[PDB]
Amino acid sequence: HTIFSSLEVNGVNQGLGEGVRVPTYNGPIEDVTSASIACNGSPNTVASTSKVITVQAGTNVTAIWRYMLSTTGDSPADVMDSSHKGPTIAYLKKVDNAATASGVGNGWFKIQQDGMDSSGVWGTERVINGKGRHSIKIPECIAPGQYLLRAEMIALHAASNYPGAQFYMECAQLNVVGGTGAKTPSTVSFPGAYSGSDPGVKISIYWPPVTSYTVPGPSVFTC
Ligand SMILES: *[C@@H]1O[C@H](CO)[C@@H](O[C@@H]2O[C@H](CO)[C@@H](O)[C@H](O)[C@H]2NC(C)=O)[C@H](O)[C@H]1NC(C)=O
Ligand SMILES: [Cu+2]
Repeated sequence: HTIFSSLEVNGVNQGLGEGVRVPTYNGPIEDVTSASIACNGSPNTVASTSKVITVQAGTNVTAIWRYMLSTTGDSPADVMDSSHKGPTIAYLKKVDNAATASGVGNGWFKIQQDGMDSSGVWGTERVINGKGRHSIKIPECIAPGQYLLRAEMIALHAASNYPGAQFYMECAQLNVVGGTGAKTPSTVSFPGAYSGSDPGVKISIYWPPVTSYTVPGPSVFTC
């Protein structure tokens, strides 16, 4: 249980729920076929926000994950339970109006992922033990304009069968300036990109112990 509840841009936190569509509750989505897998949703309640955050293409933004909306610390238990091992992932989607677009449907492309490294340490553990900071590079080569940023953590501790995997995601509202437009990504849909049979979704992480992990979704877009 965790919530991406604020974004840091050019080293400044943009505010709780400011430009990030936050749910009231910190529980996961489990149904990968639900429209809620795009930017969270039912049976949670997601707030709207009128703020659209300007970012420079080619810089990093940092998603800040916290246990609850009202959490004030940054220790491990203030981010997410240590049982919740899995990847961190981030996607962008070009939209005409980031304050109103729903996120559901086609247009997503993956820009960041951190699965399990050669030492057996998961992406979520780096966020839990790194003060909740999930750093994401906005590619320099995309078209300028309005985008949704979908940041995600997947917890796989209870994922031996499907349903089981726990998807935690929120969408931030961006205005990307300075992109060169040199490269057009191939895109996927949410729902659609993840399936309940994917090897990174239906997985027993302890028994037998996994040595490699395949992050779900498409390959990372690079310039
Ligand atoms: C910007 O975000 C990217 C991810 O989108 C970060 O790149 C990773 O950095 C770690 C080191 O901390 C490496 O182990 C990974 O190989 C990097 N991934 C990629 C795709 O390069 C990058 O560190 C971030 N930059 C800043 C300044 O925070
Ligand atoms: Cu949880």
